[PDB]
Order: sequence, then C-alpha cells, then structure tokens
Amino acid sequence: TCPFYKKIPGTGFTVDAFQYGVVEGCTAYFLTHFHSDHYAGLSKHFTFPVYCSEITGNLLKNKLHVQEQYIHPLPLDTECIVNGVKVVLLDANHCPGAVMILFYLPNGTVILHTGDFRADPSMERSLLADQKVHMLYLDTTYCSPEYTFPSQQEVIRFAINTAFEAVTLNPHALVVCGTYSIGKEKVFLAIADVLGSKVGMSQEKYKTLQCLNIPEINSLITTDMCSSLVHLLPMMQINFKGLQSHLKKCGGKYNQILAFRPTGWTHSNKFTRIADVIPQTKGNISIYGIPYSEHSSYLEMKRFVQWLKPQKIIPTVNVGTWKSRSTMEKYFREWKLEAGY
Ligand code: NI
Repeated sequence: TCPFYKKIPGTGFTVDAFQYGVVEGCTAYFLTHFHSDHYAGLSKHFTFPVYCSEITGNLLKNKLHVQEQYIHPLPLDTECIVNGVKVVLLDANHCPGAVMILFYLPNGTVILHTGDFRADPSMERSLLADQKVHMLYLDTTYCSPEYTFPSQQEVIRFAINTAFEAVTLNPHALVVCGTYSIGKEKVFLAIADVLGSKVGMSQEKYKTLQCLNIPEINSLITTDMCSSLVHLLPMMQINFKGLQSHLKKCGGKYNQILAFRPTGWTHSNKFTRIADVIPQTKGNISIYGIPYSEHSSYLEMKRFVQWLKPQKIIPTVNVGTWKSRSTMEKYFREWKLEAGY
C-alpha cells in the first residue's frame, strides 16, 4: 500500500506514487523526476492528472506514451495553484527536469519535498529564503558521515584531462561511457567537446536526450557510431568482456578503449583523493570508476538542513530498516542541537 512518506497531509496529493494503483483520496499525482523507481507504474493507460516539470512532461509523452491531456507541466520558480493549493517547483540539482516541490497548505503550514537532490548553497537564494518551512521530506540517500565526494567540477576536470591525454598519445583509442538512466550528461558531453567529436549512441538513448532542452544538443550527439570516437553504452556492458566485444564491432578503426563508469559513491573515497584515482586494466582496455554524484554528500545535506531549520524531517530514502531509520534520527538531533533550532 502507499507509504505515509509519499502523501502530503491536508491535501489530496501524492509524490512519486504511481505503483500502488488508485490511491484513495488522491486528486493530483506529482512526479519529481524521470527515474524508474519514481515513475514506476506510469503508462499510456494512466488517466489522472500528473504534475511535473516541462522536461519530465516531454519524457512522459515521448518515452512512456502518456496522453497529453493528463500531463500538466509547470514552470519553475513560479507560484501556481493546483486544486486550490499554492505550489512552487524549484530546481533540485539532480538529473535534467528534476524538481523540489513547495506546498503552501491552507492552514498555514509550509512543506518542502526535495524529491531526489544534490544540496547546494545556491538554493539558500531561491524562493526558499522568503518564508519558513515547517516540514521537510528529505532525500537521505547518503545520510552518514562516510559519504564524502568531490565537486562535480573537480570530477569533470579529471575526466576531460584523462581523456584528452589518452587520445592525444594514441589517436586510435576509443572512449566509452556507461549510462542506465537520464543524468550525468556532463561526463560524456565534456569529454566529446575536448576531443572535437559528437557522442554516438543507440536510437533509444538519442530519443531520450532529445527530450531534455539541452542547448545546441543537435551539435553534440549522434546515432552514427562510425563518425564518433566517444560511444555511450549500457552500464551493464562496462566490463572487460563487454568492451572487448564492442571493440570487435568497430572493424579495426580502434586499438585501445578508455572507459568511464560514473558510479555514485565507492569506498575508494574514504581514503583516495580524485587526483589519486587509477583504472582497472586488462590488455588494451582500461576502466575508470569516477565519483560523479547527483545526490547530496553528508556535509552538503547537513548544511542545507541547518540553514533551513525545519520543525520536522521525514526521510524518503533508506526507510526500510530500523537501524537505518535510528541512525538518521540521531544525525537529525545532532544537527538541531549544534545549530540551536
Ligand atoms: Ni533519482
């Protein structure tokens, strides 16, 4: 049945709640972003109103075939009224089209649902600055102090410099990048830009990217693999067997592969700096795991919450075990006592 942490009290609303059938008393279904664990259940047969960003609504129409009459896109940073309740969508710094949602309840309670987010100091200057938030539905993916990672900028600098060195040393090397959802487009687009190449990919993946309002995208991507020296493949194929196989398909155009797997966190991070990352190598194939995250580190999450000073926190991630739930509640109490709210 629909868990309580997907329901917004005092409304008829649910968030990311498409896999439970008809939720009793739900008049509007919000969708924070187009990742499968969140849209699970949507299809061309859905007949209730879906509220989301413009980019999410492009993906609903083109990839899942949801009928246009039930898609309600909203502009960001704009006060809108939905079934009698004021709401605002804010950029979540997650994947393309991902939002956080501010609800202004009729009794005067203000609720923020972060969906999935990577907290940033820039959020402290959005419309969140303008009023008090009473309850926070929080993306707690990495809510423990072991989760540190570098900035997205430092990670992209490493990837660009690695790729450019490799291909300048060997003009017959191929660069491969893995993907299994939207997000992390900067990785492959930044590497193709430094090499003077388009990124080549499957028809399905090109279709997905053409939904994302990225500027000048027709200049950066292609379905012609032959004209490209940066290839995108399914994440599953980023292993020695998969890459050896792919290399055979390129008909002797290339004699080396340099491959990137943008993982979330990996315990090489507790010790190793970004400067110090090394690949796994077999023969003429090397694979780099790079810590490009689209979720908050522990420290970023802690700063956002200590700035916002919510009266109540409801975690949305890692809620299935008692030990996880107890640990999270302990950090929330620490943060509150350190900051004095
Ligand atoms: Ni997500």
